[PDB]
Amino acid sequence: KGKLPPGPTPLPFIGNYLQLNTEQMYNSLMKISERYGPVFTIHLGPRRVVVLCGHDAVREALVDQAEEFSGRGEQATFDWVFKGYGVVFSNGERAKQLRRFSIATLRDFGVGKRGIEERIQEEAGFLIDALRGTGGANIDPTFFLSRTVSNVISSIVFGDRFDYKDKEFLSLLRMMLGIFQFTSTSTGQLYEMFSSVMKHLPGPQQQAFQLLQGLEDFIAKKVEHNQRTLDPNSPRDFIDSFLIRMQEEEKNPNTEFYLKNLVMTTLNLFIGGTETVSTTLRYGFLLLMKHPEVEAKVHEEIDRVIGKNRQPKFEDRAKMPYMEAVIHEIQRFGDVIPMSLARRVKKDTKFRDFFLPKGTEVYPMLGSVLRDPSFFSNPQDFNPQHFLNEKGQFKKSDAFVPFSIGKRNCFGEGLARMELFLFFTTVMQNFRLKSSQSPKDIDVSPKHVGFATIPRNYTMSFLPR
Ligand code: HEM
Ligand SMILES: NCc1ccc(-c2cccnc2)o1
Repeated sequence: KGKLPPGPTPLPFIGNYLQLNTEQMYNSLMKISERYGPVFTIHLGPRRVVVLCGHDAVREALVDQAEEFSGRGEQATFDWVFKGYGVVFSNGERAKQLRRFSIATLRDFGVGKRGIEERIQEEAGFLIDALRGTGGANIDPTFFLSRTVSNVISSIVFGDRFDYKDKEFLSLLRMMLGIFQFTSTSTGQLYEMFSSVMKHLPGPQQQAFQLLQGLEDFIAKKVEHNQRTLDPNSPRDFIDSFLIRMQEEEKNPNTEFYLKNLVMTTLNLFIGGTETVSTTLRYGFLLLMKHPEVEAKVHEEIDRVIGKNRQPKFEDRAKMPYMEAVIHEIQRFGDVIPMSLARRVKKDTKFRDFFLPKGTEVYPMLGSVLRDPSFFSNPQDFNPQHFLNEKGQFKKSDAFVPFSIGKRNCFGEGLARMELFLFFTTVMQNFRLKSSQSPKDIDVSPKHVGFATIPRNYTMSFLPR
């Protein structure tokens, strides 16, 4: 046809705003999908976006035409501070350069090796101590979990972990939680459409920018310190490595290795490597309390395979199919980044029967793939069986795409999975979960859903076993 995917007729500037509920972007788009198809065009304010719903559409584009869909789209709130710099929100040469270096440097500091595994085990140990410190009292787990998670990636980029009593550390975690919630509210999704006006208007978006600026200032501060103490022969962390590469590229006019890309890339890892996993853990514990039978089987498998003495190690996952199914189901049900991070066609593209002009933005609806009724029998329920065969053995699914897929997929996936398995397992090994209310009354529906899926606030107690 040579034409863009079908979709509701947009109005000047506001686009399809009148046919969308900013507080429920996902449901609005899915409803529109019922009449236009799994592949349609939507106008988020002036942003023309091609929406991909369901496993087939998403995989066909991001994997089968991986290079064509390898461009990075926008996320207005984050672009406020990033401005196209850094590894995540960058495109072309800058993205290729920063991503290759980041993956390599991450591996140099233990990611994927025994080095980081030991780091996660030790930090898991610190979480256990902290949980024991609550004396079984009812608590908000939120920051107990984010502190532990953040310390893993923090060890890599800053060279050392934060003290759990570090007030400034708590401030930063609050900033990350704040930005994740904002981008998932009605105002945050409205911002994605009308940032051209809103970035200049009073409102919640301004407070959001301040949280981001607070994070950037902290990073800039850390970089400055490392600069005034850098050992070119012995890098201490991710920042040092980049600083070294920068020195080596000082004679290259068009190098991508300069201060701003260092600050933004480090900020990317600090935020991206913290809040995502933290959120998953938080939702996970809530779901396990909502389903005692699942916790029971988890404990059964842990006691048998690992016991009550030694610390869980990453290799234990191979001998624990149920736990593997449980973590997968948590990520599937959790649907933490419901619409992924926007992609964009790098050149004129022919997708299925449509035409996508170069630069077109793309919304891979990851949540629609994680609940694709063709891949999971009861997508709306939380059931580990979704990842298990009759034999109780772990069964993979092509529809398991919480980290997205393709050329700009999450390269933090390996670390994330090691953290999820080690933290979930070490916690369940040591504690029994006690909810504030009867299971049947626990609400596992999300508090907010926009850029991310945010679970409702809750308290709980960790009872030693
Ligand atoms: C449960 C945890 C996590 C989830 C659900 C998650 C999810 C995602 C998603 C959906 C994307 C976009 C993929 C795409 O464009 O196709 C992504 C990007 C990215 N993630 Fe994660 N992530 C997680 C953890 C991590 C961790 C631990 C790190 C940091 C070490 C990290 C770093 C990144 C980076 C740097 C990108 C941008 C990649 C690029 O543009 O080339 N993520 N993540
Ligand atoms: N790891 C995926 C993910 C979710 C949100 C973000 C993020 C947000 C702000 C800056 N850099 C990365 O990254």
